[PDB]
Amino acid sequence: SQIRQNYSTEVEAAVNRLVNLYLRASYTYLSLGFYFDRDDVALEGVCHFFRELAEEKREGAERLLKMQNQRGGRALFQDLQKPSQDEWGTTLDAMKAAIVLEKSLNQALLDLHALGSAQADPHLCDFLESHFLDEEVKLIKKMGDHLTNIQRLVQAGLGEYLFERLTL
Amino acid sequence: SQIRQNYSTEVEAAVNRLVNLYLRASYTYLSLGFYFDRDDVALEGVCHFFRELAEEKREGAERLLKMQNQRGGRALFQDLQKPSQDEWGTTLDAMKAAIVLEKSLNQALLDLHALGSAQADPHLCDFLESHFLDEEVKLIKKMGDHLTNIQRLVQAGLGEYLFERLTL
Amino acid sequence: SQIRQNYSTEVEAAVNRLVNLYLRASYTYLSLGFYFDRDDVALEGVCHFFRELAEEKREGAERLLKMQNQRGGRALFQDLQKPSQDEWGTTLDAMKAAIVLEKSLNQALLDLHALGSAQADPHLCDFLESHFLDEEVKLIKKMGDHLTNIQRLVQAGLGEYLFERLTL
Amino acid sequence: SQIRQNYSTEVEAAVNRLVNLYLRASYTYLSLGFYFDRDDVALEGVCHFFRELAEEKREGAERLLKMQNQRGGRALFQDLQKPSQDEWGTTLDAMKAAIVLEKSLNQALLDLHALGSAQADPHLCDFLESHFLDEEVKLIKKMGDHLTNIQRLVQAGLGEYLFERLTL
Amino acid sequence: SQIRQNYSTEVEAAVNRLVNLYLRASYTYLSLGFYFDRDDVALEGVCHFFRELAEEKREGAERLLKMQNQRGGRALFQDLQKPSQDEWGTTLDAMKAAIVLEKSLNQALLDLHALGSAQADPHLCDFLESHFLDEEVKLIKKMGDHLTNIQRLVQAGLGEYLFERLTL
Ligand SMILES: FC(F)O[C@@H](Cl)C(F)(F)F
Ligand SMILES: FC(F)O[C@@H](Cl)C(F)(F)F
Repeated sequence: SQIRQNYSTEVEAAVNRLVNLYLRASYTYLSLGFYFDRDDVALEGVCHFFRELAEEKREGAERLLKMQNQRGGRALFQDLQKPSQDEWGTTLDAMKAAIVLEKSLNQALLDLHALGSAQADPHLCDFLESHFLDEEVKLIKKMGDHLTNIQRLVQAGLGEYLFERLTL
Repeated sequence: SQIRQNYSTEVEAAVNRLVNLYLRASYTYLSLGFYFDRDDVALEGVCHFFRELAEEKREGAERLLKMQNQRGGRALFQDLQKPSQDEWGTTLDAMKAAIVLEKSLNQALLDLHALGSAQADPHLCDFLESHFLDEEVKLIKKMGDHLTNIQRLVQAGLGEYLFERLTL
Repeated sequence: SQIRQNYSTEVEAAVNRLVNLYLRASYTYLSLGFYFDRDDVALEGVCHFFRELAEEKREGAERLLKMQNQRGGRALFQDLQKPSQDEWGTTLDAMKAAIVLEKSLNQALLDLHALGSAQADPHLCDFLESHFLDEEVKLIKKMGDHLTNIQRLVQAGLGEYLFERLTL
Repeated sequence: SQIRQNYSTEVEAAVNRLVNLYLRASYTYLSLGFYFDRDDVALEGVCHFFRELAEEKREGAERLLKMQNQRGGRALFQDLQKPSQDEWGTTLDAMKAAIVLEKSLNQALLDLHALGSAQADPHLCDFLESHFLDEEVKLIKKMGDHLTNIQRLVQAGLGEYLFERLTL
Repeated sequence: SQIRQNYSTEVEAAVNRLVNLYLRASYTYLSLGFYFDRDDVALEGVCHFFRELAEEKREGAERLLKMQNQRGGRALFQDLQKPSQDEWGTTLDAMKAAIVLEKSLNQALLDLHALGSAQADPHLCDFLESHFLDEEVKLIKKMGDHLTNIQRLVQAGLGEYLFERLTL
C-alpha cells in the first residue's frame, strides 16, 4: 500500500482476528437478547441490555476495520461461528457467560497491544487505549456489579424479576 | 345491495358471528376489569389492563360493522352471552382466561380468512391482515410474557402486588 | 409454546434459515463497504451505499427474529459463512454481485411466502408483504437503475468517479 | 529549568528538529498553494487544500513549541530551507510530493516516540499520541485516497478539472 | 491577633480538635463510599449516600477553619487517623457505624458549646447553633429512620437490594 508505514503484517493479521472476535461477540449478544424476548423467558430489560451490547461490539468491529484501512492493511473476513449456546438459562447464567466473553475480548486487546509494543507501533497502542481498553474495563466492572446484585437476589424467581425491573 | 360485489353470504354471516364474538370478549373484559376494582381484590393496574382490552375489542366489533356496511352486507345482532365467570380469582387465573379468549378470537379470524381465501375475496383477506391478525399476535405474545412473569413471581401475595405495581 | 397458534415447524425452520441468509447478506455488504474504503479503491459514495445496505439487512434479520418470538417459534442460529469474495473489483462488478444477492434473498422470501400459503398461515403472508416483499422489489429496481448508469458510463476510470460523485 | 523533570536533552533537541521539519513543511505547502493560484494553473480547490495544510503544519510547530516550554526545554530555531521545487507540475505530481512529505513527518514523529520510550518519558509519548500520530495517519489516508482518484481520472486535462471541482 | 476579642485559648484549641474530628469523619465516609463501589458489594445508592456525607463533613471542617480565622485564632492541623475499618460489611453494619460516628461528632459539638457557655462566648454559641447543631440532629434522625427500615427488611440479600433501590 502507498500509505502503509510502520504497520507490520503481524499486527494486520491480528487486527483481522480481533474483528472476527468482535463480530462473534456481537452475534452472541444478538442470541442472548432474543432468548430473553422469548414468551417463556420474558425479561425485557435483559433483552435490551444484551441487544445494546450486540450493537456496541459490532461498532467495535467497524472501528477496527476503519483503522485497518487507515493504516493500509487489508480486511480479511472469516466464517463467523455460531454462539456457544442456543438457550442461555437465567439472567445469572447469561451474565456469567457475558463476563467470560468480555474477558476473552479484553485479553485479545491486551495481546494485540503487547504485539504493537513489541513491533514499536505507537499508533496502534494509542488507538487501542482510546477506543477499547477503557471501554472493556468499564463494561467488565458493570457486569461484575450486576453479577453481585443478581447473586444477592437469588426466592430466585422474585429476585430475577426485581433485578430486571429495578436495575435493567 | 347496489354496491355489493364479490361478497358471499357465507362471509357476511361469518362477519356477523365475529362481531358477536368481539362484543362477548368486550363484555368479558368489562367483568374482569371491575372484578379487580373490588375492595377485596384491589389491583388497579390489572383493572386498567382489562378495561383497556374491553375498549379494544369493542372497537374491533365496530370496525367489522363498518366493513360489513362498506361491502353491502347487513349487520345482524344476536344476544350477548354473559361472561363465563362472575369472579376471576388471581391475576394469574385471569391472565390465563384472557389468553384462552384471545386464542379463540384469533382462531375465528383465521377461520374467516380461510373462508375468504376459498371464496376468492381479497378485500376481506387484506382487511383482516391490516386490522386484526397482527394485533392478535402481538396481544397474545404480551399475555404470554405476562403469564411467564406472574408465574415466576408466585410468596404469592407479594408476587401479585409486585407485578401489578412494576409491570401493569 | 403457550402462545403458538397456526405456526408450522416448517415455517419456523424456514424463518431461521432466512435469518441466516439476511445475516450473511449483512456480512457481505460490510465486506463490500470496507473494500471501497481502501486507499487504493477510494470510492466513498460506494462504500456508504453498501454500508447502509449492511444495516438494512441486519435490521431485516432482527425483524424476522422478533416475529419468530411473537409466534412462539424458537430462534436457532447457525455459523455465518464469509462473503464469496475478499476483493470486489469495480463498482460495476460490485453492483452486479449485489443484485445477484438481492435476487437470492427475494427468491427466499417468495419461497417462504409460498410455504406460508400452503400451510394457510395468513399472518406470515402479511408479515412478509408488509416488511420485505416491496422493499426487495424497490431495492432491486434501484440496483438495476444503477447498473444501467454505470454501464453507460464505461473511459472507465472517469465513468466510475462520476457515478460515485453525481449519483451515490 | 526550575520546572524540568524527566525531560532529556536528547528529546529537547529532537523536539527542536521536529519544529524545523514542521515549519519547513508549512513553507512547502505555502509554495504549493500559491503555485495552484497562478493564472496558468488556476485550480482553486487545489490551492485551498494546500493552503489549509500550511496552516495545520504551522499549528503543529506551535504546539511543539508550547510543549517544549511546558517541559522546561528551550526553543532553538534554525534556518528554514526553501521548498524542494519552485513549480509543482500537475495535481497528481503535487499530491505525490505531499504524501512523501507527510510520510517524512510521520517517520520523524515515530522516531521521536521511540526516543521517548527509550528515555522513559511517558508525557512525551502521550503528547505525540494525542496531537500528531493519529492526525498524520488520517491525513496520509486522505492523500492516498486522493491519489487513487486522481490516477483513475488521468484525457488528463478533463480529469484534473473534474477532481478539483467535485472532490476538492 | 489585632482582631481577637473574647476568644479564649481553650475554645481556639477545641475548635482545632473539632476540625480534626470533622476531617477524620470525612475520611471515614470516603472509605465507606468506595467500599460500596467494590464490584463484590455494588450498592450504588449506598456509595452515593456516604460520598455525599464525606463532602458535608469536609465542608463542616472548612466552616470551622473560616470561623477560627474570623475570630483571630490560629489553625493547627494534626495527623488524620485512618478509618476504623477497611471493610464495612453490610448496609446495616455501615449505617450503624455512621450513626455512632455522627453521635460522636454531635457530642463534640455539645462539649464545645458548653465550653463556649462557660467562657461567655456568645458568638461561638450562635455559630454552632446556626451551622452544626440542627444539621447533626436532622442527620442522626435520618440515619435512625434508615436503620429502622434496613432492619425491617432483613431474606437479607433481597432486603438490602430493595433498600438501596427504593430509598437511597
Ligand atoms: F453479519 C454481520 F454483519 O452481523 C453479525 Cl455481527 C450478526 F451477528 F449480526 F450476524
Ligand atoms: F516564518 C514562519 F513563521 O512561517 C513560515 Cl512556516 C512560512 F513558511 F510561512 F514562511
